Amino acid sequence: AAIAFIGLGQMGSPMASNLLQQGHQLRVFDVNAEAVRHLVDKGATPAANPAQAAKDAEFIITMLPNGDLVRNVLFGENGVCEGLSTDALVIDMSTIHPLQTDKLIADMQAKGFSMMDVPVGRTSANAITGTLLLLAGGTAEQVERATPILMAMGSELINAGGPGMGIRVKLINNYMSIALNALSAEAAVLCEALNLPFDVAVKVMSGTAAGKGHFTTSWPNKVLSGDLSPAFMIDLAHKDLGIALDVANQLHVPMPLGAASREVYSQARAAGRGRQDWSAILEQVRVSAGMTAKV
Amino acid sequence: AAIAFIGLGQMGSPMASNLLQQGHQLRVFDVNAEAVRHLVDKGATPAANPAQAAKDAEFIITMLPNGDLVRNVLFGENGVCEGLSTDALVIDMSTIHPLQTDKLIADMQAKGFSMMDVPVGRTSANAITGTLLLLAGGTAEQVERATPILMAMGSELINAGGPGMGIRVKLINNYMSIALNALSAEAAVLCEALNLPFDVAVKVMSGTAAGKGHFTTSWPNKVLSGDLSPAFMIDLAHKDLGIALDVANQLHVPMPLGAASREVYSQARAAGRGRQDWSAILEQVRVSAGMTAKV
Amino acid sequence: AAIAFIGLGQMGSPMASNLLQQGHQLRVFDVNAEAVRHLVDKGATPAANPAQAAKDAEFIITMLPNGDLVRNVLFGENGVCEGLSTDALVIDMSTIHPLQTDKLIADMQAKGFSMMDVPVGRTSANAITGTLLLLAGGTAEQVERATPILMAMGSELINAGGPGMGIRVKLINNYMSIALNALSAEAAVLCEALNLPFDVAVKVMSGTAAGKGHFTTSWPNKVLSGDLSPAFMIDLAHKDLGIALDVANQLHVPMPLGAASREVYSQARAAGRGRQDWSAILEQVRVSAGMTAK
Amino acid sequence: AAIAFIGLGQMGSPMASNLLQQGHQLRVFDVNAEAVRHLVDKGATPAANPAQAAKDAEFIITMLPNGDLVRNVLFGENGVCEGLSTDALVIDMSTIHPLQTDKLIADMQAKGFSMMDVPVGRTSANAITGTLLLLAGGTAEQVERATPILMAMGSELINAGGPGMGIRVKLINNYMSIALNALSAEAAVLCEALNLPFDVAVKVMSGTAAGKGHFTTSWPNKVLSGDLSPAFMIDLAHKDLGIALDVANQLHVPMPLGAASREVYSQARAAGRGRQDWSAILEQVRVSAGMTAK
Ligand SMILES: NC(=O)c1ccc[n+]([C@@H]2O[C@H](COP(=O)([O-])OP(=O)(O)OC[C@H]3O[C@@H](n4cnc5c(N)ncnc54)[C@H](O)[C@@H]3O)[C@@H](O)[C@H]2O)c1
Ligand SMILES: NC(=O)c1ccc[n+]([C@@H]2O[C@H](COP(=O)([O-])OP(=O)(O)OC[C@H]3O[C@@H](n4cnc5c(N)ncnc54)[C@H](O)[C@@H]3O)[C@@H](O)[C@H]2O)c1
Ligand SMILES: NC(=O)c1ccc[n+]([C@@H]2O[C@H](COP(=O)([O-])OP(=O)(O)OC[C@H]3O[C@@H](n4cnc5c(N)ncnc54)[C@H](O)[C@@H]3O)[C@@H](O)[C@H]2O)c1
Ligand SMILES: NC(=O)c1ccc[n+]([C@@H]2O[C@H](COP(=O)([O-])OP(=O)(O)OC[C@H]3O[C@@H](n4cnc5c(N)ncnc54)[C@H](O)[C@@H]3O)[C@@H](O)[C@H]2O)c1
Repeated sequence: AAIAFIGLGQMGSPMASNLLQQGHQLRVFDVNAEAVRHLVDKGATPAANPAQAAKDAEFIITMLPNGDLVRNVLFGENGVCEGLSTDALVIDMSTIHPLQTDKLIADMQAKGFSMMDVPVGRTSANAITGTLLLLAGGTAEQVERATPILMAMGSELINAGGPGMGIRVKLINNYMSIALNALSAEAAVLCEALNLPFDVAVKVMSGTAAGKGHFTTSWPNKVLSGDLSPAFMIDLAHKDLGIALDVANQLHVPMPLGAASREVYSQARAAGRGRQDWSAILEQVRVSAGMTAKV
Repeated sequence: AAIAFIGLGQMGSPMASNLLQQGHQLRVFDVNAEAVRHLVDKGATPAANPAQAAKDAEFIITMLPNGDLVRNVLFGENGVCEGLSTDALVIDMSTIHPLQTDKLIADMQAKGFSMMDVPVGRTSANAITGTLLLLAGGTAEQVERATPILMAMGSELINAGGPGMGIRVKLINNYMSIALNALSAEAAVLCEALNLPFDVAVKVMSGTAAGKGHFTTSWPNKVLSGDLSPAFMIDLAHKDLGIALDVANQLHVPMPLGAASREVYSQARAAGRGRQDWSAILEQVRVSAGMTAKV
Repeated sequence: AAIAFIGLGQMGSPMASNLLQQGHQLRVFDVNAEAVRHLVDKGATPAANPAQAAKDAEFIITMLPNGDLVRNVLFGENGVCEGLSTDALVIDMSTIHPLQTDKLIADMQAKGFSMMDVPVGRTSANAITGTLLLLAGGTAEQVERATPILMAMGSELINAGGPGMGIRVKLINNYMSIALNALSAEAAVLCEALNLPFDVAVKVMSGTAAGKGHFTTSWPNKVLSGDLSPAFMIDLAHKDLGIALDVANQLHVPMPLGAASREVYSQARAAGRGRQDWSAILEQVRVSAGMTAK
Repeated sequence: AAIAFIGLGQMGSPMASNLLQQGHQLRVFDVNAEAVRHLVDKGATPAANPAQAAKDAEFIITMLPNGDLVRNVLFGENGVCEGLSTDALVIDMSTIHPLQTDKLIADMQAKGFSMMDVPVGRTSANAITGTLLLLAGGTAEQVERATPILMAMGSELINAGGPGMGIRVKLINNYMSIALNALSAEAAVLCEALNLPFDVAVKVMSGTAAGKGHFTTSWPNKVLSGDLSPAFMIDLAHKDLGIALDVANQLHVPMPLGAASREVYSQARAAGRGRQDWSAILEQVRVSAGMTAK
């Protein structure tokens, strides 16, 4: 296929290189002339600006640091829009703010142009080998059309279920993993302060929600089924967390996420949830966010 | 075997019931006379106090709400110690402060008495069916001796590797799972506020550290191998967490654990770890706890 | 008066010394024999245990690290209760858990003994000079009776208004000041990271709730009067706190209290309080604590 | 003087009204035509856009919700820069990100234009009466030049000491007061849950760092003098904060700022500061922010 690729950085350059290896014709643009020359050496055609890159391209891929730069590349001076066909598909593979994604897609649709969000998971090492995780936003039609192109850059495609849903599922995944790392560290350092070998804690946690998560263990048959009858009461969870913070404070292991979590359980007790299943914390957070109670 | 059981509550009563079902002779005590009578009706003998329960018992099991009550039952007026044989073994199956466990074991040893910590995982439904997770503290000799008794009450025994290591691994496991529930709720409510179906997020998270945990994914080949070369840089993790909190604050989804987690990443940046792997957060927390850097 | 003093530490020793200086007869006990000897040299009588110290004393003062030790000294082996007259008054000047204070007072009353809570503010340098802040719990009768004794050890007495109210107001004051220190540090370090001289910030904050507090500025005529019509809207407070956290995160100034505070304002916005006065955060916290909205 | 005023909202409209009352000639712009009409009725000249407002103005005032809108009004389509004289002075009175202020000032200087930051303290009622607190950033020359104009809108001018220092001191002040409100609420609700009348707590706190602040009480003679010898040891502060959180958790009073504060004191203990004065928390936060220890 005829592809424009705009943004030839640590991720963009290996992604564009993989597309060339699968026999696509690339017109490439980057403000860094050296990044263009390295792709021309691999078989790309250089463009002077995004509009030139987009002329007669079927797919236009952006891989840029932020939503302001995506907006400039699409709508700015000699932007993609000036060279773009109504039949072409823009694929933004950038990780940007989800509401910026929505406004870019809407602003494109208003001019008769098609744009989808396919941000990626995993590292620049995965970008090189073509083993990225593709979190495919866009319509069902756009995902079907883009799939052959996307599978040149990644090894696994998740259909996120609509325009702007790729950037949203990347955000939820990364929020959870990045914050989980900080909590994981508190548990591991408290373990070391107690002179418990870490392997013993990992062995036990691998068989509980501690190591498997709540999403598929504690939650499905309780809160997610509308049943808050207790397996593990909020009062007992609150008590055990109190003991963990008493130990941490005695042993000078700072546990900011633990301390914050206990005040969430305290709010749940204040709201009358003490004798509910611990999965009711999901309902407490939904109500705290101004959502309508489901149970 | 001849067994004393002290504490016949939601967990203690079914645990004692399972020991009777396997043919042991139980002498039972609880301050709630009705809980005694329910076990006497199943073939237990009554005791008027802990000292009477312990007289001629080989194993003495306590299942009590907190370490002050365990101490009172062992050392208080008409306590276990007054009726206890030096050949007998005390098994505290309570979830109590682990340094209280250490002091109880030491105080017992000073009087010539043997005590081990075997707290349990899983809930009262599992107590009824005899399918508790047994987190066995104590010496190798104590665990070997107790095992036949313990397997009446639980279906799986983990040898925690020493005196006080059962209560330690119970605390680390529960700390992690209890706090993880609050973080899990933030991610799920932010997902709902973004109009992304939860099952799509769970499908993505099931393949990453978000759903599998860091302990066995991100950590083993990086921080735990002494390698902090970046797969996912702390600077990029910190940036993505900032976007997640910007979105949450726009959508009024309160995320106290996420907010606290970003200030931990900010401290890591301040400490010069921005270009290190995100698994370096473990080292940041260790150094924050006054421990010597390993990397 | 005849006084027993149990606990002769950094605070207890100078407090007992001031009572001797005002002409009281003290019987003193501490598990640290050297602390007893220092007071005996100043004219105290040594006692071998709390019961001996209490024998024929009119006032019994405890100044101890925690409520378990106060309980042991009153009710334990050779405890005060074994030497205590029903006409005597026990004064716990310790900072302990307020519900432990309530139970000690009740347990003493059950045995026919009178006990009050009079913890103190200010530090060991004030204990030496007799310039402590006296936070007097107890009945009006107990405060009247104790006052002449207490004014040997402190320069200002606040009548906290009942049994257990002294330890309650000590806890609220210390909670606020101890946590406020951590927040103050975040503001000061963000100030330094921005290259703004601290003196300029303190000059501005001295004229606003930042340096004067909300209790007597923002709150009285708004939330405390039942009026949540906005002077400074929660939405604008939330926005400005977002900017502060953006700056802190760009400059790697860790601000855990600020970060936590923004999620409280976020909860207030979710509850529909965005266009209310910022003093409505008090009502948000009351509702979050399961109290009936005012 | 000839003044352009862009942003005629809750603050901007009364500020522009006070400039008209003091005899200035105003050219006004707001995207809300009704807000323009209210000022035109008081004698302002309407402008169709920021460039038109700025034409022949000596002073150009912006009072806008955020730094993106300030940038759009100055540099965007029909922006101030298109109508601006190199002899004119731009005054941003908005509360925006201070590093955005620095970049706006620098971007203006690059085009030969002069810009200063003068955000305001106090509320819309003060904007109406002309009694705002003026937090004047800019060079000494710019503050001197702007002062006569500024004193039409505010009653008190603080010279913050340089370009970008007005927005920095506004941000430190608001950060502190906004976060302090949430901590104040936790102390007040714990007070209610303990059945202690709030006025008794306020009376005690008004005499301590709890109600007076640490900046001018605890800090000057200790950390700010390089003296960390203890008046109130970090270990004792950490212990008392533990008791307050135990009580709050027993009484289901959520205290997220208190909880976060205890983990900062815990970090201080881990770093070897347990036996230092509580004012050493400032040094702990500085070191946590990657600053060189004092
Ligand atoms: N780096 C990772 O480990 C990783 C992992 C997964 C996803 N991501 C996402 O990938 C992106 C990071 O991209 P990267 O690492 O290639 O960044 P990079 O900074 O290395 O490359 C960005 C490129 O864009 C170019 N560019 C900037 N403005 C431009 C413009 N107006 N027109 C044309 N080119 C322009 C730059 O010259 C540069 O070559 C983010 O969106 C990030 O979240 C990163
Ligand atoms: N319930 C759960 O889901 C669960 C799960 C795992 C572990 N645990 C642990 O089990 C313990 C609590 O057990 P439970 O759930 O049966 O509690 P419970 O409150 O249902 O029962 C506690 C029993 O102890 C008795 N008791 C209290 N003081 C006593 C005394 N001085 N002497 C004798 N008896 C006394 C009470 O009367 C009561 O029958 C805790 O340590 C808890 O952490 C509970
Ligand atoms: N130190 C301060 O800055 C300060 C300020 C206000 C209030 N307080 C409160 O004062 C109380 C005591 O304070 P401190 O600074 O004097 O403590 P400290 O530890 O210096 O003194 C306590 C004394 O009690 C003695 N003691 C311990 N157990 C005893 C027992 N069973 N019988 C007799 N004596 C016993 C110890 O030997 C010691 O001398 C605490 O509640 C503390 O919070 C202290
Ligand atoms: N309201 C307060 O209590 C208070 C206190 C002190 C400081 N401030 C600061 O005052 C500033 C403005 O606040 P306000 O309360 O007057 O806000 P406001 O929302 O009431 O007014 C903003 C005005 O700007 C106008 N505007 C928006 N975009 C524009 C554009 N491109 N060109 C021209 N006009 C435009 C809007 O129509 C509106 O009239 C903010 O930075 C705020 O932080 C407010």
